[PDB]
Amino acid sequence: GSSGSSGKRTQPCTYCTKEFVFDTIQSHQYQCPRLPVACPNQCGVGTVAREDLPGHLKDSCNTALV
Ligand SMILES: [Zn+2]
Ligand SMILES: [Zn+2]
Repeated sequence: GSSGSSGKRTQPCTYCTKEFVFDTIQSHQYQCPRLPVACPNQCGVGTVAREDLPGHLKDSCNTALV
């Protein structure tokens, strides 16, 4: 940057299997949906993709929700 050629390497996320900037990947890792996340209800499933928690919390999870 700043009218210069530094070179920002990219790190292939193992979750979204996509290519990102090593500078972003650091933070993205959090945004990445695929990334597994522990259930807040500690039902048992253990870990489940961030984009999988929503549906799971629907019925999958032990708790009840309508
Ligand atoms: Zn990712
Ligand atoms: Zn659960």
